[PDB]
Amino acid sequence: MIINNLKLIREKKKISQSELAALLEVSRQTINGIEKNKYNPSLQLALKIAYYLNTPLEDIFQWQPE
Amino acid sequence: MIINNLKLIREKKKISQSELAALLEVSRQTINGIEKNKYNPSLQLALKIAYYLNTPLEDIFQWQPE
Repeated sequence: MIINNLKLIREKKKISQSELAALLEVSRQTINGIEKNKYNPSLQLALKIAYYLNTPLEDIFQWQPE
Repeated sequence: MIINNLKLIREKKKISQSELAALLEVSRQTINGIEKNKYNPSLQLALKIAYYLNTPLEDIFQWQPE
């Protein structure tokens, strides 16, 4: 069970999809797709979101293998 | 760039490839490839590795968005 709180974390800060995408050097659709947890986030993608928002990966994404 | 400390964390505990393979639901070749970071750290796997080794994934894998 992977629980994504990408958008929740985004709300904890307040940076919009257009500006965040530009910061991550990605397309706006890329970050917006991640918000819907259905775009397949690879670590590099997750890392940059984590990095620019400065938020622990564990906070952003939650992994419950149980 | 990615710096892999998977070996270091495994030394922090003492879990080897056969056990991790069973825990991560993967083949031993998969985890062996991850140890050499040659297989490329799959994000889905990285999350479970973090959990099974019980260590923050940033400690396990070191990531630079450059």
